[PDB]
Amino acid sequence: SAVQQKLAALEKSSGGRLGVALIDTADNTQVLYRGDERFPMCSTSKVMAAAAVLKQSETQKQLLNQPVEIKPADLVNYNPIAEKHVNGTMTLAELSAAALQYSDNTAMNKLIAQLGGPGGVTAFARAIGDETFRLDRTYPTLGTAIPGDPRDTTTPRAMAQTLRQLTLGHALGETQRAQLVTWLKGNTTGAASIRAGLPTSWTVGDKTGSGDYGTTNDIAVIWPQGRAPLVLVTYFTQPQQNAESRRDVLASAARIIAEGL
Repeated sequence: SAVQQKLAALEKSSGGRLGVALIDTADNTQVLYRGDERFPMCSTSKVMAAAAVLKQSETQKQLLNQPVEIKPADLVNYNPIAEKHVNGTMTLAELSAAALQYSDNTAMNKLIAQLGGPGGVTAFARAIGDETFRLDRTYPTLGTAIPGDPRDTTTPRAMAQTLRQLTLGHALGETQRAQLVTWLKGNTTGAASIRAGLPTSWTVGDKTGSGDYGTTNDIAVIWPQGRAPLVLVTYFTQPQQNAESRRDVLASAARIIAEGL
C-alpha cells in the first residue's frame, strides 16, 4: 500500500530497523511493518509492569497506597523521581506514575520487584493473552539492546494488541483502565516522538522507550477528532552500540499513519 511504501522509504532513510503496528479501532484494521519481528522494548515495558500492579490492586484494595521504602541499593542509572525519596518511601501509585510519566528506572525496578521479578511481568502478559512479550532483566541491564538478543523484546503486532486490550479493552477493571490511561496521557517524555507527528488537537497517551543501539521506541493510544481511537506502536533500533536516538524517525512514522490512514 501507499503507507507501506512510505514506511519502507522511512526505514531506508533512517539508519536502522523500524517496526510499526497500527490498529484502527473504527474497523479493526491493522497496518504492520516488520510487525512480527522482535524488537527491544526498553522503557516501553514499563506499561506492562504498571498494568500488572494495577491488576494486583483489583483484589488488594489499598495496594496502590501502601508505602514502599526507597533504599540506596535501589538507585540505578536514571532516577529523576526516586532519587528524591532515598531513605524515604513512595507508594505504588507514585512509583507507577514515576515509571510511566518520567520513565524513572528505579521506579520500574520497584514495580518489577512488587510483581515477583521480571517473570511476574511476563506472567501478567501471558494472563492477558500476550504470548510474545518477555521481560528478563531489571535496570540497569534493561537499558541494553544488543542486536539479536531476544531478552526484553516483543513484536509490534503483539504490543499493539496488548496496548489496545489494556487501554480500550477489558484486560483491567474500569477504575484501573482509567488510571492507566490517565498516566499515559500525562507522559512528559514523548513530545518529540509519536506526538510530534500528530495534529495537536488529537489526544494521546504514550510511553517512550530508549536504550543503547540508538533504540528509540514509542507506544501510544490516540484519540483523533472525528474518528475512533487508534493504537500505534513504533519501534526503532540501529546497528551501532552508540547510535544516537532518533525520536524524529518515530514522528515521521506517526505522520505517515496520520496522513495516510
